[PDB]
Amino acid sequence: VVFYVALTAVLVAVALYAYGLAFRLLGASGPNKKESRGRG
Repeated sequence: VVFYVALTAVLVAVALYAYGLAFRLLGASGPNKKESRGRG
């Protein structure tokens, strides 16, 4: 573990936006209004 310091900075915490469509479980304070897609 590194307490995600690189992910939060050089990847701008993008895991939040991924969870906000790959999981979208809760929405009181975060992204929850999209779902997964594909072409194959």
